[PDB]
This record gives sequence, structure tokens and C-alpha cells, in this order.
Amino acid sequence: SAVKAARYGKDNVRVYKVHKDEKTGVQTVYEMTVCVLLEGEIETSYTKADNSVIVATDSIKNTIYITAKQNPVTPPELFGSILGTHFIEKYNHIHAAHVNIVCHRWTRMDIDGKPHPHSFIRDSEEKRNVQVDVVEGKGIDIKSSLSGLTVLKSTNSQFWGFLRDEYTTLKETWDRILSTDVDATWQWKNFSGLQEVRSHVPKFDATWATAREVTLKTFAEDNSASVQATMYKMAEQILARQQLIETVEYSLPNKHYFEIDLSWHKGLQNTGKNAEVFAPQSDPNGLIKCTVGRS
Amino acid sequence: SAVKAARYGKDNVRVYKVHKDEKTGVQTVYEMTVCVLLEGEIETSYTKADNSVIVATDSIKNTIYITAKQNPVTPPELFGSILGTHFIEKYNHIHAAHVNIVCHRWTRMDIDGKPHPHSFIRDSEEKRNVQVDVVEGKGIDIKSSLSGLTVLKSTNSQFWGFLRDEYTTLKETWDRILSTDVDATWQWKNFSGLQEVRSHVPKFDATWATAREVTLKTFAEDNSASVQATMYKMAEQILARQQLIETVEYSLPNKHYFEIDLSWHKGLQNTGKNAEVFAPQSDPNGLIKCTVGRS
Amino acid sequence: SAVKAARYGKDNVRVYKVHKDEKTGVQTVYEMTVCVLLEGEIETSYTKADNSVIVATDSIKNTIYITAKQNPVTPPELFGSILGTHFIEKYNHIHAAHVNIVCHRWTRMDIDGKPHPHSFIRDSEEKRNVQVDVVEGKGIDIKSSLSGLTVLKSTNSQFWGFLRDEYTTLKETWDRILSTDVDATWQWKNFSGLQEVRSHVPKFDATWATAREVTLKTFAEDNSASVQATMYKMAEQILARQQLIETVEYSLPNKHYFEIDLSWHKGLQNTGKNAEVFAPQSDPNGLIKCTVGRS
Amino acid sequence: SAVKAARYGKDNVRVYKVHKDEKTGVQTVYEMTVCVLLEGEIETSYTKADNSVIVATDSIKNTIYITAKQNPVTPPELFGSILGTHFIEKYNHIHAAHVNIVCHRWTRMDIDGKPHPHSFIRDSEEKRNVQVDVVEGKGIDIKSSLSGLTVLKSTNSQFWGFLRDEYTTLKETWDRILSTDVDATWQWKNFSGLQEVRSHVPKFDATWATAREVTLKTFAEDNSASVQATMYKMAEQILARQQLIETVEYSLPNKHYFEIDLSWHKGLQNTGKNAEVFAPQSDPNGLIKCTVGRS
Ligand SMILES: O=c1[nH]c(=O)c2nn[nH]c2[nH]1
Ligand SMILES: O=c1[nH]c(=O)c2nn[nH]c2[nH]1
Ligand SMILES: O=c1[nH]c(=O)c2nn[nH]c2[nH]1
Ligand SMILES: O=c1[nH]c(=O)c2nn[nH]c2[nH]1
Ligand code: NA
Ligand code: NA
Ligand code: NA
Ligand code: NA
Repeated sequence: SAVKAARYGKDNVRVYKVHKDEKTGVQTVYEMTVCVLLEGEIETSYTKADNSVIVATDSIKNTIYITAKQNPVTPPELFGSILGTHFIEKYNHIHAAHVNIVCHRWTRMDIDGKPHPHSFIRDSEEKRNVQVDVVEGKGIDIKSSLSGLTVLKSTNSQFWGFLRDEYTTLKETWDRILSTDVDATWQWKNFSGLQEVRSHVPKFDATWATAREVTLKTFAEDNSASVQATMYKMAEQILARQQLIETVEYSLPNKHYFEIDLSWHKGLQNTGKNAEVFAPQSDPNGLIKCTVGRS
Repeated sequence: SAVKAARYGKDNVRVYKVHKDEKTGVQTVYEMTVCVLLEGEIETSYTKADNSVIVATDSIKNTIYITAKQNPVTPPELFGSILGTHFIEKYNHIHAAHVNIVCHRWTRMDIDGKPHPHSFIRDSEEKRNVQVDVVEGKGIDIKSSLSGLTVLKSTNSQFWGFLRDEYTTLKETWDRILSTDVDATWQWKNFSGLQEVRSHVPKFDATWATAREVTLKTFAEDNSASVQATMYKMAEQILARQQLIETVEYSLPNKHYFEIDLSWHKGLQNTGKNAEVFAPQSDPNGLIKCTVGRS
Repeated sequence: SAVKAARYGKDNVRVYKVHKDEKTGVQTVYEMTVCVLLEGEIETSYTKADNSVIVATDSIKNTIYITAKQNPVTPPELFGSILGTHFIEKYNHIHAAHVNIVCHRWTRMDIDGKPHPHSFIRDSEEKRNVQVDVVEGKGIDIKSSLSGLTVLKSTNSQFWGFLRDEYTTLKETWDRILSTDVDATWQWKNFSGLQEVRSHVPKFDATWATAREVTLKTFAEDNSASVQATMYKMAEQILARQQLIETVEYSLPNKHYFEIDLSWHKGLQNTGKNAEVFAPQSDPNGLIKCTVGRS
Repeated sequence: SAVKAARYGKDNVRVYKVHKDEKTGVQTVYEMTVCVLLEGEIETSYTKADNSVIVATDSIKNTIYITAKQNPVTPPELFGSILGTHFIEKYNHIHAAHVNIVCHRWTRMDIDGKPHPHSFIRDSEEKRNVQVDVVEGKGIDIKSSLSGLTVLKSTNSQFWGFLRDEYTTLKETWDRILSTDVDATWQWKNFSGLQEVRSHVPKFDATWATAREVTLKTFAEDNSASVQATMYKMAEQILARQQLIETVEYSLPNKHYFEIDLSWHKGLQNTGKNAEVFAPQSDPNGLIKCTVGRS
């Protein structure tokens, strides 16, 4: 037998960092969960019990903390690039590093209309994420994403004109609830190394903000013909606004809210134009995906 | 043997309701999870297989939907009172109804600085809850709460002067991170019935808003001597602002963020005044509770 | 204002202990999650920022580890009694200790038909729990439980003869699926102190085993008239088998599996006697509770 | 812009099926969670609001139920192949179907030493899974797996001889706890179609059983030099026992149990050879992966 692929490292490394502005007293906090997996000339640890090639996972953990102490942790695209580059440069036999970062929200509190200098709220379980693959000789590949953005619109969603056959019971509709949890990923053009990543630093936060804004505005304003049609419009707009993105991927569940026929009870009307009370369905759910690129 | 206590009903009933203003086009959505448990002269269903005394749990579910169709679902204190009263009035042998409601956030989206008429975001997993106990002959007891409000302050928290003995390793500190998930409950004076609950309807939303505001402002502004001391200040202020509340209860975890000594690595300084990178701890956690009432 | 109640301590303390038999080489492992909350003359920590009365939660954590090192951790009723007694005896101003223990399963593996001396499997998320309340002057109150025991029977469950009115749509049935997650609690007679708890040590494991056996056998064998009727039979039998138990409480969800009418598709018959494929429902669920005591 | 990839369908479809042996009275239950995603000539649903190419996700759900009614649901490799083949044969414009099945445990209860004919227990959250990709013109690709198998050994695990540099604090050890959650996947050779899958039906359950047995026996018996070395031995043995498997992949977390130094308290010895009480760590965790194939 032979090792066809192998990677190993440390997952679920929770990290907090504070920045203190000595002039103003304002403090800013960052909290992340980090995973680093390494690849390289490590097969003999599997086949021959040769631990000499293993950078211990505990040491990977220490390295995450040290790197966060010595470098900016924002934007996460930069921090993940620094962290990944470290492993391939430090260890001759390590040839790829895969860094995943989940950023948690700590939003500054407003107290009496004023931003508070050192108090924060978790205002959403929405995350901002990065996946950074640093491969020796092949540069740095970055996928940025937002996830856990949960939205609902109560009208201006339709679904008609779909295929009807002997397996079909769904009725066409011109007015339904649309609710989803948005997972959106933008893949950057390959970067040659850390100097090129640093040269683009301003674009990372700006592109995250644009992706979020486009997602929310398009969801709210589109008189949606389907999840498919609405998500394509979102992706097109993101590509138009940032030329350094190569592809945009969306993964959207369709979280169903069913009408409840109450006509058996005193003729109560609660369907169609009279629908007011609905039953949210926990499962099953539709799942719609698309990857959009340039022509 | 004998039945000393019994209650039964339906849990995890998900309910959505939409209100449509025909004049303006503005729609407003409400989403809740409801549990109703009944008590009364039901022991023979347990002891003698006598199902004639059972209002089926499926029928309880139907009743929740019908009641939501025919009545306001907000404030939840009112809806829960209507729902509980229904069971004790409709069924002669049912003498108590226990209604728990969890309200989920659907906050109206702002698009280009304007509130959108029919699009919403789940802006927090914070919940607004009610527990309503309707007992025949004894009125209506309401406990209102907020839960899942997660906050952090990066300084202006201290903890010194605690008991030190042979079990103690904790160092005194004059500057630490304080983070918690707030669970706050206010218990209303007993109401005689639905007419009295209706007479106080404006106070329910106002008191929830006050409880939230006091919690956030006190957390942000107090130079905290302990979780205990800060939570007592919150409770006092809520009692001062609403005379119809009898008690306020807080349950606060102390979610620890530990310093990381990096001095073993090239003498890096990351403790005390030099602490920048911390390790959030998933467990264990402190748990601090208090119930405050009037003198 | 005044403090009406207060308790504080440490939650989610994970503990593992190994026992090694030097004669045989056999090792046995125990893993628990422990919470300890204290009460006593502690109000001034809340009202006056007086930390001198606070046994730090970190010290409570240390005490859990030390107590586990120096004492048996099984049965959990004994360990929780030792731990709770420690706090009220050590600290003059602490007058009650509330200890909750969740025991996790590590079942010895059988390899080639033989029990392995040091390898274990988590064979269920079923838990064995204890709640121990040690109150100065009032002895030791112990509630023992099992939870997370998930069962299903595919026939020999009925539900007919329930109340039918204008809120009822449920059809009577003489053959349905019954599935639940069992939470069963037995409350021991009050014990005067640790000497009396020790005197009854053999009864704790034996009574847990009996409660589990009775639950499973009664569920499997009863031609159930309702959840209510079946759970009462379980409780009666436990009380009959252990005279030192005062009450038994069951809390059972009714986890619904719905028939799927497929007759719209080529006349396929999948209801009633022809039902083979069902839709498990995640929510809502029935919730049935009873507490049974002696006459 | 252009659609580079697209797939859509229904997730989290819960399905139960019962088989009743009329001769013996014995009933057997199966419960699964199914996801089906389709690909094909569907881009215009995204780009042009053309729903005529959409087989509605609701219809996919109906098809899962109908297919389960008309066909065996075990082994899951067969059921997933039937389900996937259905979509590519029924719909000319659908060219791939991706079927994921999670099988939940319902193990027959033993009551008084005898297997009960119709009562079952969820004896583990361990799952048996399949991923079946049916691609028009390219056959059927099946990946079978087990997941959620949680094990611990209290000794006979070592970890020494790893790389030591300025980032390393971990001490070498010759005796530690090893605990993990096993995720093991075996990838079958490509099958030409449903006839070939049916021809191999007996091998599916047998290979699952072998994979489980090899995993448990190797974990229990290996005096482990590292997670890496132990998992490679498991994979080699599975490949040796089933020639129709092309690769085996393991993904193993290293769930750390830390020693607790108690020497600060009365010189208590709880490290090294005296270690009895340990602190299980919820995070971070090591994560070790390998894919093994033939030479
Ligand atoms: O937007 C939708 N897309 C779909 O593919 C679908 N199928 N059922 N409902 C649906 N709604
Ligand atoms: O605010 C705090 N209260 C406590 O009771 C405590 N114990 N350890 N740390 C603590 N912090
Ligand atoms: O066993 C049952 N008990 C109940 O109270 C009930 N209500 N609906 N179905 C039920 N099944
Ligand atoms: O088995 C192990 N493998 C590793 O790669 C490792 N790193 N720290 N500890 C470890 N244990
Ligand atoms: Na390298
Ligand atoms: Na009544
Ligand atoms: Na005392
Ligand atoms: Na086809």
C-alpha cells in the first residue's frame, strides 16, 4: 500500500487579540477560530513510525499564538497568508499549508448614542471566513466567505413554470415566503506570495462589505423568480465590482414556511390571499448552489 | 402508588405570523416557538388507561395555530395569557395551563438608508421569552425574560480580595476581560385575569426595552468589582423603573479568557500590561445567579 | 432592594479518572461533567462589593479535581455527597452546596470475544446523572437519573378514546409507532449525612440498573394505551423494587412518525395496514410528564 | 458572466421504513437522512428565469419516498444507486445525481436474553453513510463510510521523537491517553451501472463490518507510536481484505486529556506514573488525515 494523500495539524484553535489605542483609549477586539493543516514529505510518519518529520500539532498551536502576537490579525486574508507562509519557509520538508479562519463578531456597543471604547456585543452568528492555501512554488490561493447570514422576505417571491410530471404535487405560486441562510464565497486570483497579498490589503475588507451589501440589497429588491435566478444576480454583481475575483459561489438552503389550512375549524380562512399564520419547517430543505465565473 | 404531579402537552410548536398594512404596504413578521403543558383532573389517563380526559397534544397544536390566527401575537405576554386562559375556560377538568414562548428576531432590513417594507434579518440569536402560568382561581403569573445576549468588555473589570486558602491558585487582578451570556428574568405581580393583563399591555414591551438597556449600559459603564456586584446593580435599576415587577433574576456565566505566557519563546512579553493575545476557554465556566426583590 | 436568593459556582468541569489494577493490568475509566453551586452568607458580595466571602469559582474547580484524586468517583451519588459535604464543613459561612454530575459512557471493548483491559467505546449518548443537595442542618437530598435513552417500537402502541371537539383532527389509531427519549429520575429519602450515604452505597448502582431494566422491558412489552399509561407502569415497578426511593418522575417526548399518503402516485398504497414508509417529524413533539409516589 | 457549476436538490429528507415478516412476526426498521443534488442542462434557470428545466425540489422529496416504498433501502449503497439512476434515466436533461445517505442506528432490544420482535434502541450516534455519484456515461461511484465512532484507550499510546525547535513545548511521552472520533471512508471501484452494483450487494454490508472490526481491533491492540502510524495500519488491513476497494481515507481528531499538577496542594502527586485525574480538553484538537491506496 501507499500513502496517496496526507495532511495533519491543529483544529479549533480559539484566539482573541486586543488592540489598544494609547492616544484615545479606544480598544478593538478580534476573535477567531483557526485550523492549520500541513502537507509535505511526511509519509514515513505513517508508514515507518518516523516521528522526526512531524512538526507537533501542539507546536502548530503555539505558532498560531506567536504569529498573532507579532502580526496584524486583520484582514484575515493577510493573517492567514502570513501564517501559511511561515510553515513552508521554516520547514524545508513542509510544502503546503492550509489555513482556515472563522472570524466571530464583536461589534462595538453604542451607549446613549455614543460608541463605547471597550464594550462589545455578539450582534449575529454570521461569520466572516477565509481559506488560504499556501503551496510551495505555486503561490497563495485565497477563498473568502460570509456564512450564517439568515434572512427572510414575506412577499415578492414566486415559483411557477417548473416541470410537472407524475412525481409532482407542488402547486405553482405567485406569492410565497423566501428564507435562507447565505453562504457566499469569492475566490481571488492566485497571488505570487506575501508581497502581492500585502499590496492588495485594502481590497479584502472592501470586497467583503460589497459582497454583503449586494447580497442583502438583491435579496430585498428582486421580485424573485426562484432561488436560482436571484442568487445568479448577486454573483454577477460581485464579479462586476471586483476584478481580482475569479469566481463567486453561493450555497443557499430554501427554508420552507408552509401554509396551514384551518378551514376545518369554523371555516377559518388562512390560505392564499388570507394566509397569515404559517408553519416553519425544520426539514427537509431545498439546497441550491451555483458557481459563477467570467466569460 | 399515586400520581403526585402530572402535566402534558405539546412542545416545539413553531409559529410564524405576518401582519400586512394595506395602506402603506409595510409587512411585519413574528416568529415564535411555543410549548403548552396542561394540568388538571387527568390522573386516570395514567392509572386506568382512561383517554377520555386527554385533550390530545395534536389538538393543543391546532389550538395554538387557531389562537394565533384570531388574536395578536404581540406582546408575547398577552398572547400567552390568551392561550393559557383558553384551555382552563374551555375544558372544565383542566385547571392550569403553562405556556412558554420563545420569540425569534426578525429585524427589518435597512437598504440604502431606508427601512424595507418586507425583508428581514436574524440580527442576533438573542431571544425574548415569556413563561405564563394560568391557574384556575389564582390568576395569571408571568415571567418575562431575555436570553442569549452575549457581551464582552476588554478592560474595566477587576477581581481581587476573595478568600484565599489551600485550595486557591487564582491571582488577584485589577484588569481582566469580562464576557458573559445574559439571561435576565422579571416576574410580574400576579394578574387577576385577562382583563388586567390587557390593561397593562403597553408596559410589556417598554419593560423589555428597559431591561435590555439597563443591562447593556450597566455592563459597559461599571468598573466591575465582580460579576456579582455588577449584576446586582442591573437588577436594582430594573426594579426602580417598573413598579409592577416583583423580582428580577439574573443568571450569568463567566466566560474565561486566559492570558498566554509566551516568554519561553524569545522572551516575548504577553502577560499583564503586555497581554494582547488570549485563549478563550470553552469550559469550565463560572456561573453566578441572583434574585433581587423589594424591601 | 434585597437579595432574595443567590448561588454561584463552577459549571462544565470535565473530569476523567482512571483506576489501574496492578494485579491484573485491567484499567477502568470514568468521565464526568460536574457543576457545583454554593449558597450561604454571601449577599454582601452582591450588595457591597465584598469579595471576602467569595470562595473563588476557580478554587471550586481545583477542589473538584483534588476531591476526585482523594476519593472514589463512583457511584456518583457518593462522590457528589463527599464533594458537597466538603464545602459546608470547610467554610463556616457556606450553608448549602448543590452538586450536579453527568456521567458519560466509556464501555469496555470486546475484542475477539474478550474484554479488553484498557480500551473503551462511547456506546451511547445516554447519561447517568445525579443532583445532590447538601444543606447544613438538613442532610443530603439525592436525585438520581438516566437521560438520553432513545427507543422506538414499530407496533403495539395504540391511541384512541381521547376527547374530540371542534379543535380535534387526530384520528384514533390501534397501531402506531412509539418513539421517545427517556428521562427518568428517582428521588431518595433524605439522608442524615455522609455516614448514612456510605451505608447505602451498594443500592445506588443496583437501583440505576433496575430503573433502566424496568424502563426497557415495560416499553418493549406493554401494548401501550398511551404514553401516560405506559410510563405509570414503569414508575410503579421502580417504587416496588426499592423502598428507599420516595418518588419517580418520568419526562417523555412523543417523537412522531407520520404516515405518507402516496395514493396520488399510481394508486400506491402506503397507509393503514399498508404503511411501510414514514416521515419522522423533528418538531413539534408531545411532552408527557408524571411524578409517582407512595400511598 | 457564466455558470461554471451548478447543482440543486433536497437535503435533510428523513425517511423511516419498516419490514414485517408475516411468518415470524419479526419487524425490522431502517431510518435514514437523505440528500439528493442534481446537475445537468439547468443553467437557464439561473440566467434566464427559465423554470421549465427545474425538477422541483419538492418532487425530489416525493421521489425519495416513492423509491423507498418500491425498493429495498438496504444496503444503502444499493438504495442510493437506484435513487441516483432514476433521475438520470427519467430526465433527459439531468446528467448527474449525487445521493448522500446517513443511516441511523436502531438496534434490536434484548429483553430477558431474547431479541425482541419490534422494539429498538439507539445504541450509538455512530452512523453508516454512503455517497453515490451517478454520472450519465460514467457509471456509479460509491464512497462508503462510518463516522461518529468514539473510542478511548487509557494506556499503550506513545508520542516521542518528533521535531523540536524554538516553537516546541510539548514533552515526549511513553504513556498517554489516546481518544478519537473515527471517520473512515472506503471508495469502491467504479461500477458500470445498476446491474454491476446489484452483482456485488453482499460485499457492502460485509465490508462495512470488516472496516469497523479492523478499526476497533487495531486501535485496541496497537502500541501506538502516533495517530498517523496506527491509522495507516487500519487502512492497510481494509485494503487487504476487499479487493474492490481502491482507497481508504481516515480522518481522526486527537482529543487531548491533560495531566493536572496538584503538587501545589499538600504535595499531592498526580503526574507521570501517579496520574489518575485528568482534564479532558474540548478544544483545540489535533486533526490527522490519510488516504491510502494500492501500489
Ligand atoms: O426557488 C425554488 N427553486 C427550486 O428549485 C424549487 N423546488 N421547489 N421549490 C423551489 N423553489
Ligand atoms: O466575578 C467573579 N466572581 C467570582 O465569584 C469568581 N471566582 N473566580 N473568578 C470570579 N470572578
Ligand atoms: O400517547 C399519547 N398521549 C397523548 O396525550 C397524545 N396526544 N396526541 N397523541 C398522543 N399520544
Ligand atoms: O499522535 C500524535 N500525532 C501528532 O502529529 C501530534 N502532535 N502533537 N501530538 C501528537 N500526537
Ligand atoms: Na518548505
Ligand atoms: Na377548567
Ligand atoms: Na458551613
Ligand atoms: Na439524463
